Amino acid sequence: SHMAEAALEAVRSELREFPAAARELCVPLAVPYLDKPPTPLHFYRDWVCPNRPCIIRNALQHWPALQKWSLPYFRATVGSTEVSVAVTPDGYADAVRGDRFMMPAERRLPLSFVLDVLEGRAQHPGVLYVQKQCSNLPSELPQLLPDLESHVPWASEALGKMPDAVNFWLGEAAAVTSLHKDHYENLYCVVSGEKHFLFHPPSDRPFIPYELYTPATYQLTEEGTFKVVDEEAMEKVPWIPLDPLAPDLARYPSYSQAQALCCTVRAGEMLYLPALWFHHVQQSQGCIAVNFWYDMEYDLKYSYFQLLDSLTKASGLD
Amino acid sequence: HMAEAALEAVRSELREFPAAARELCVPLAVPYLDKPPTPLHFYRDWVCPNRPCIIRNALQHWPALQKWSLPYFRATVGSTEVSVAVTPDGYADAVRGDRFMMPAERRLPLSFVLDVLEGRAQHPGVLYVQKQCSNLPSELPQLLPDLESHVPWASEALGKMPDAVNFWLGEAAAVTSLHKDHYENLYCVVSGEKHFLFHPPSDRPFIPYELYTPATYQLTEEGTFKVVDEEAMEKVPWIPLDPLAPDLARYPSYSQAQALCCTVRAGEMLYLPALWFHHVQQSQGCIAVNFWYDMEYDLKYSYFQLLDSLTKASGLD
Ligand SMILES: O=C(O)CCC(=O)C(=O)O
Ligand SMILES: O=C(O)CCC(=O)C(=O)O
Ligand SMILES: [Mn+2]
Ligand SMILES: [Mn+2]
Repeated sequence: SHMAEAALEAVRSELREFPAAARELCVPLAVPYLDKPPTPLHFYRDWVCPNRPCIIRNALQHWPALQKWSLPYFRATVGSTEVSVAVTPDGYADAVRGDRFMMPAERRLPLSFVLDVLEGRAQHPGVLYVQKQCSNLPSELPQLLPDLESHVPWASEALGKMPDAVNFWLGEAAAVTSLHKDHYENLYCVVSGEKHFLFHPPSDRPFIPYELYTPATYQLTEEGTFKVVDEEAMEKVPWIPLDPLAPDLARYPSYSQAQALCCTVRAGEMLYLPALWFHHVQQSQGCIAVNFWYDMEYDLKYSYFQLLDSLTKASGLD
Repeated sequence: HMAEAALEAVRSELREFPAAARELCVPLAVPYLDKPPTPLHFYRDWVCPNRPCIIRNALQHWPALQKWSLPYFRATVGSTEVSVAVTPDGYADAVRGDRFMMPAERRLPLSFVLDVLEGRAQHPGVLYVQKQCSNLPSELPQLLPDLESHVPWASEALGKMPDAVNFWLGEAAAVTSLHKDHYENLYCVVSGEKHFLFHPPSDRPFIPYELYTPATYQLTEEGTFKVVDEEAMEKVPWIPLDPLAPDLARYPSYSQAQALCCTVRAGEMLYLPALWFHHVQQSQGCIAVNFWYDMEYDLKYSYFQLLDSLTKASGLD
């Protein structure tokens, strides 16, 4: 029917207009800074409920980590501790490589070897990143807990809950985190160096491509090479093929209608990365960071994003 | 071919969304709070999730709660002239036949309104003090010292003072038809009771809307009502359906919506969240006050706009 076709083009048109309408109301042109930690209520009303990012300054002054932490300090304090290390040939763990979703090779290594690689004292095949997540800071590096807080009190009070995980990040500058989103409210604390975040708001979903990929894992051979081993037990994983830094607009032309939001988080600063926001992460050499993950609330904003996601696919936009 | 399959997929998702959203975000019964919440709790537990609740013991400081009554009004502000909505049948701002009917507005001394409520005097049609536009401070200023000009914990939570404070005093036949407001509403019943039927905003795909030419009631000298079309008025979208007696032959999809009902009693305060569809019935001479805070125009608002546009665009409305 011709009337049916007109209704579908009106739907597709509304979906395509939504990211611009939403960003005009809800999304800042630049990530704003706070000069000091907000009150819990201010945090909930100004940032959490509206689901929008900010960087908080002067929130890590109680952390001994801010003065002490460095690669030599780590060597002295936890250098012999065994940690899960992610390894990839090119620095892209959990990323689309060709026709597969590639997961990294996980290797258990003393932290001193990571420090050696980062300081150029040693050579290793590929790119190293201590990225395990899964609350790896209390689990693998408990000796470091005295150097920081077990949670961000004003944020825990605001969200009415405690952190579900506290993660330690340490990697080469070549280790890049490709575009993805999380089901968590994220307080990302850069202790040393700098992180470069590229964001897309949830409302850009109509212009963010997703594809289904066979999952596979890198395997490091004794000869210093990387094998691709398929994960037969996993179902195909949906992932964003697109590289926000050099997007393949010939394949995904509609991505040009998305709009990226960029910011840099420096030592001493805390990024609030709101739940469901797409993000892509780069780092300076041996950047040290800690992030607190608080579980998001499964509320109206979550239901709406599920609708937006489903409609993006049902309508043919993705 | 492909277009018809993509459209029914889209339509199916829109039809499935009200159940998914309510099963996750909408209570089966309006919850009660034993006492006023803290601002943070109010915002986190009710405002941000866009969830209604009834607060008990929130007006016990109000002198109005011990003093207000029709006889107290008679003695205190009886001679005061107030704006009164008059309709033949008690449905102001409602779809009647093929028109959106606006009430006849009359300036009457409160005494007379009180006589009508008490059966002392008769009057054609149905009266309702329902001007809104912050009519309490505007028309009954003498009553202000009997209550707070705002709800402090709610103003702190929302970071702003109320945009309006309204006084409500009507007959039992004066019914408010289904509609939604872009305000956070703290609705306070001082005397009598109010019966609220709700639909959450996510029921929009199943709530019918139509465009109506607007008209107004004129009370004749003969004691009857005429309809005067508002020729210089753009048409007004409104919900043709009575949620309590829905016309399921005309709007069958409305059976897929799910209403949520509650009663608010003297001394109780209802938080009616922004964009929630509500229909209101009252007891004869019910006395109520409500505080309107403009809503925040954030992601939740943008999502509802998209849901609203897609409902029309897909042909579900
Ligand atoms: O720091 C990174 O490389 C990625 C961080 C991230 O994605 C997260 O904290 O959710
Ligand atoms: O009390 C009534 O009759 C209607 C109340 C209402 O619609 C409101 O307070 O927004
Ligand atoms: Mn992440
Ligand atoms: Mn209303």
